[PDB]
Amino acid sequence: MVVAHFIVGNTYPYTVSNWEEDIQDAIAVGIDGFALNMGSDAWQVERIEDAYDAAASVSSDFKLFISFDMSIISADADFIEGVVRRFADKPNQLYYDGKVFVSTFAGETDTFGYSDVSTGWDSAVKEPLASAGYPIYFVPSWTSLGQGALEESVADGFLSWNAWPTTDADMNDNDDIGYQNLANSLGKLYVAPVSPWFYTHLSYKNWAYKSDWLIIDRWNEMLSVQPDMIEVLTWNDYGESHYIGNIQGALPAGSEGYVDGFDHTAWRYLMSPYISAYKLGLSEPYINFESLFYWYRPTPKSATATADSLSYPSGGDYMEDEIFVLVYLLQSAEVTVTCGSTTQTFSGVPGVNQFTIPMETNASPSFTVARQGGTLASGTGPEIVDSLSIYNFNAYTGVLYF
Repeated sequence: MVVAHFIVGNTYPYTVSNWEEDIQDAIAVGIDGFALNMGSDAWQVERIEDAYDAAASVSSDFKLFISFDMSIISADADFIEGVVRRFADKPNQLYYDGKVFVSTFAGETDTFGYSDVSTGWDSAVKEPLASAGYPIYFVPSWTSLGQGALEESVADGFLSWNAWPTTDADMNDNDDIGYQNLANSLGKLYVAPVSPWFYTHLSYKNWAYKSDWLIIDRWNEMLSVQPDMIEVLTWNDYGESHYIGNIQGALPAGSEGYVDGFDHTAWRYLMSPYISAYKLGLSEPYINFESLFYWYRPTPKSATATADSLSYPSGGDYMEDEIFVLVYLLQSAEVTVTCGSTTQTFSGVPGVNQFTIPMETNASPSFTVARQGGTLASGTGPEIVDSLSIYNFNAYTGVLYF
């Protein structure tokens, strides 16, 4: 199964029709469900009610479950138990092994007054739910514990949050292999995270992670690791720039400058052959359609923001001043990428193709695919500029189907 992490905190304006659009968009690329990551605001429970009704209207197969964001919610066992029971009987609730699937972000230091985290989660949350007839399959994201997370007796599985390179290096999957190995020997579930990007630029968090080809490197790792389950980070965390859904709902204060106009449609559509291959157990993506995808940052990484109340983001120098072009082909084709005076024509071959050209500012990149001299696809991305009012290491993306 492949689900996407969903920020319920961004849904204050949502109606059911907003939920239906997200769920349709997720299904269209092969995503099976949403982890509904919720905070403490009472209106979030009402929006989650709408999420389950929307799921029922769209597809009986689409799965939903609660992720308690314990970085926001206090260790309130009554609240947690009550939310699990409120949605456990909905038709689209995800079950595993006959038990209610329940996840978290964090919570590894919450003991609910008990001597340790497993005694606390078990005595305050797990056993009360079991006694009421709702035993849960508890899959917290407790990455600060490392391999200790899977060793916690209260955990039935473990969702890692280690989705990004934290240095100048490419991503690697050593941790995923270790976690899946330990899940295998302990009889537990490992959920691996998959994220296309990272940029956050707010008064309380401000950094980038080396992204660039990350979405392809990570999906290649997933096809090799073959984790039990995958959670995509994220459908809609606008504040950290790894959203792959359509921008709707509410943007976190301070993020609008680097989110508005930065459509990430390409990042969800490009995942479909990798999701298919993951489900089929294949070592390479299952390519049965053709498409060009592109993405790039809006400025050179060295640009000095002209009116930013925040400082330059740590990690901004890690990325490359390049335009990224991904082409899925069933037959050979000629791919031309132009940005101002910078141009290159590439020989695309069947399968996955990865091309780059250097950024050039004050120009709008153009992309063409041709075959037997005839144009199959042509499009233009947003203009790259020398600087913006704020530091912006989010990416524009685009799709050209053909």
